[PDB]
Amino acid sequence: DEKEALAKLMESAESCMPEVGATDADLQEMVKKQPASTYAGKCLRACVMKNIGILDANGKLDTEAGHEKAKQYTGNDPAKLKIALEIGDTCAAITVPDDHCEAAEAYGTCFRGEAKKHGLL
Repeated sequence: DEKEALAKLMESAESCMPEVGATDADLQEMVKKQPASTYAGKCLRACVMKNIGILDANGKLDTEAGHEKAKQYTGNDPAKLKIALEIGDTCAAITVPDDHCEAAEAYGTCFRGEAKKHGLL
C-alpha cells in the first residue's frame, strides 16, 4: 500500500508539472526518491507537498492531521506509518529558506535522510 501512496503522489505530480514547467526527468527523480537536480523539480515537489498539505501556504512543514499526511507517503501500514509520523516531527524542526521551492527540497532531504536511517529508504 506504500506502492499506492507513491502512485497517488505521481498523479499529483503530473498535474503539478505544467505550472512549474517541470519535465519527465523531474518526475522520474521524484518516483525514485532522489534529490531534485533542477529548480523546477524543487518547485514540482513544493506543488505536491502543498497539495498534500504537509507544506503550508507559508512554506513551512505542517504536521497537524498526522495520519492523513503520513499515509500519503507510506500507506496504511502501522509500523511504517508510525515512523513517517516521527520523521515529520524530526524534519519540521529544520531551518529552511524563504523560497518555498527550496524549502520543499530541504524538507525532502530530511525526509529521505531519516527514511534511510530508519530503514524506510
